[PDB]
Amino acid sequence: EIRVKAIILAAGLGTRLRPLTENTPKALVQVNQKPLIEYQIEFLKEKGINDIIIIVGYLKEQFDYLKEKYGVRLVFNDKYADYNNFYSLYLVKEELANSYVIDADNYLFKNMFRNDLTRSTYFSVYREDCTNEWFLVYGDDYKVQDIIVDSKAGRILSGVSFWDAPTAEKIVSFIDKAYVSGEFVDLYWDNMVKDNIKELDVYVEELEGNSIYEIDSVQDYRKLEEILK
Repeated sequence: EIRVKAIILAAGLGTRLRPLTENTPKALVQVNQKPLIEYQIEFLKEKGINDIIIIVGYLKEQFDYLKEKYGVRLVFNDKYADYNNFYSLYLVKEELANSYVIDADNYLFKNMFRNDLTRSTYFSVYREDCTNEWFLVYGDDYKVQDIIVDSKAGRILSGVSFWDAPTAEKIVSFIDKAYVSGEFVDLYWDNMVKDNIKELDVYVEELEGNSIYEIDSVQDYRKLEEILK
């Protein structure tokens, strides 16, 4: 599917961002007076990636205006509160090939996106004092050998990744299998690269520390606002 596209995961409750997400979906929380997802969508379109699919769920009606504003497609995930985000990707599994997968609760300081990527890539920032993050194990060729959870510092899965057709095909088969084997409700879509890493060819694109800014709490949000001034 040589049509580079993008999938934005914005269906979750974003409970950890309280009070920001009490009446606003996290993808629409405003930083510098602009919904977070708009910064991402604009970066994408600036690069010609105009086939954008947004997975919505919690307070989905607030996303409607984006269809006429940017030409994005919205996909409703009614299990946004029941299942983990493996299901968000399941709903658009056939769109994975040559697609970016983006977390909607990150502020991108730099435009990372390109329409000429030829291999599956994890755009990773280095972090310390980590909590519940997943890390990338790799050598000189930047090829991911494993993805682990046992660390407080390192190159983490940061919320921006790209998947080529051959890789996406393998992942869809893993997705199909998990969905029909009664072992998926609590899984993250990432479990499918992590739990089958030995069968996939994925590479790491080392990002400068301030390329992606994670908003994991209202405190993170307040600090970013101060930075954006």
